Amino acid sequence: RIKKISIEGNIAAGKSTFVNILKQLSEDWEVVPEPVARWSTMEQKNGGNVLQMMYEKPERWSFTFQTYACLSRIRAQLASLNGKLKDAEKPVLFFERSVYSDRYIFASNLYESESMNETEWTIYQDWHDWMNNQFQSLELDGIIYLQATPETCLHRIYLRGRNEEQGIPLEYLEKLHYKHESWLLHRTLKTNFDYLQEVPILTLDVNEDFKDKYESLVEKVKEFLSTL
Amino acid sequence: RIKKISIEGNIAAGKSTFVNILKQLSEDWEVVPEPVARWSTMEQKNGGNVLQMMYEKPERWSFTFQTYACLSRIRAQLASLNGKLKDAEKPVLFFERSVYSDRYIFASNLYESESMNETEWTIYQDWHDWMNNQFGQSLELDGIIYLQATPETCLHRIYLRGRNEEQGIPLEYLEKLHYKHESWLLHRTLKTNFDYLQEVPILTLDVNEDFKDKYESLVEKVKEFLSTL
Ligand SMILES: CCCc1sc(-c2cccc(OCCNS(C)(=O)=O)c2)nc1CSc1nc(N)cc(N)n1
Ligand SMILES: CCCc1sc(-c2cccc(OCCNS(C)(=O)=O)c2)nc1CSc1nc(N)cc(N)n1
Ligand SMILES: O=c1ccn([C@@H]2O[C@H](COP(=O)(O)OP(=O)(O)O)[C@@H](O)[C@H]2O)c(=O)[nH]1
Ligand SMILES: O=c1ccn([C@@H]2O[C@H](COP(=O)(O)OP(=O)(O)O)[C@@H](O)[C@H]2O)c(=O)[nH]1
Repeated sequence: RIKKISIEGNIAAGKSTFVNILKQLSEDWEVVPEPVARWSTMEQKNGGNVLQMMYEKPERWSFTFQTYACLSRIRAQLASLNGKLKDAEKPVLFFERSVYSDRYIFASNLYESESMNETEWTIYQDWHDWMNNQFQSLELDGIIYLQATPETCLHRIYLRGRNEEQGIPLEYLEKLHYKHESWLLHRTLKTNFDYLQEVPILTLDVNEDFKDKYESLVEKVKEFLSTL
Repeated sequence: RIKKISIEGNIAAGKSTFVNILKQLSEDWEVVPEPVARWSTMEQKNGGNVLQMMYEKPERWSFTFQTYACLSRIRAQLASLNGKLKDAEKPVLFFERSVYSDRYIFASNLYESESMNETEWTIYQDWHDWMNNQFGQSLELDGIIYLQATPETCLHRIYLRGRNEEQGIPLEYLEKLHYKHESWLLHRTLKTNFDYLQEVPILTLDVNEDFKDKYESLVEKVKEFLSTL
């Protein structure tokens, strides 16, 4: 009876910020943060290690990293359905990214950049396809695309304060942005989960700094939710 | 309601020879051969490849092969439990190994001979717990039948099994695989991430003496074992 809405958007688009803003604005409203952002305790010590290796050597470590990331996401999102919103009136949980951006943006990207050979890729896909066919549970009631140019998205990357991330190209973001535009806006991308061809989507221009001014976003957020 | 029985032992000790004989005695018994055995569908290509990839460079492919081998088992065992044995009156499902074979025999040996690194093995264990408890609950065993054999018999049998890419698969390896079965199934040193297993019955068969035409004492022991359940 909880509505599930994934917030999607290229690295540094403004998600962790928007999802936090939104948390403060209702008791029916809860977030699930991104675990690799938690990495970015048994899981922390492990994601901690693989993400570092992800950087140090990506073609050895990408499979291992995509599989754990997804496992941790699924684990974290299930923990949220229990821990919250048992009582509330119109409960909403805002997932920070989804199992679907795990496969069709990041892992895909890694494959296309040759960080996963075909066996790793078809093994991951099998792994992903089977696992999530077991579960309607985490299935998304809707999506909010938080759209931000790599121009915007590089301009935003600098500020955050993280030793591990400071080096990331722009061309990279143009693959993800492209991967993001094709799935969420241009709406072409094929997926093996059919309902992703018909889940309600909302695209919000997150270009302007929305930290000191966000009401307009939230209205469309609220107006979007009153339709699902 | 269906009984689930795991058949455990060393590479080419005869778990397929036994399992292949038990399925044919009774309408009510069926068999779930392990994933890996078949690897010597897209899971077939996936499996042959990851298998040869791992031979060359265990240190590179142990985590991958290992995670793939055990998802494929959880899947196969679940399908039989919810598919096969439709109206048997006394229903027994014999597994060719189990998801403890995978982890506490094969994953442990590979981690402990440095084909998996610390992070690889700790992720594996984390995934393994969770793959079983979301998806693998109704695979809980009612017993284990352990084909116990000395480490030497097996190499001979790999020459008999003909398998060329294990043509001279090392002796020393079989000997390693051999000491973890004892601890697990003979003494109970190897306590595990799994509560019910401590109090789970185990039938042990010394199968050094060849038996492919003389399996009736061994088959008598199983029927006795099944009744205490
Ligand atoms: C931004 C912190 C997490 C990292 S580190 C990283 C990375 C590290 C080293 C190399 C790399 O790119 C792989 C090679 N492609 S390339 C630059 O065209 O040669 C990516 N990608 C990522 C994003 S992949 C990802 N997958 C998920 N499933 C979830 C999630 N948040 N991120
Ligand atoms: C079909 C052959 C599968 C292979 S290949 C392989 C292998 C190949 C090359 C080197 C290698 O070295 C391991 C070294 N450990 S040692 C010599 O005992 O100290 C192992 N181990 C294995 C067994 S891994 C495994 N995991 C399972 N879960 C199930 C199963 N039947 N087998
Ligand atoms: O409109 C914005 C959005 C984000 N940030 C800052 O940029 C850094 C990273 O952005 P964010 O975490 O929003 O990106 P995400 O990874 O969440 O998309 C953080 O220190 C934010 O405070 C900002 O200054 N203005
Ligand atoms: O009592 C036996 C047990 C095994 N084998 C031979 O040992 C080889 C390997 O046995 P299997 O494939 O059953 O071993 P698993 O790995 O499944 O234990 C086969 O060629 C069998 O013919 C045999 O001749 N008599």
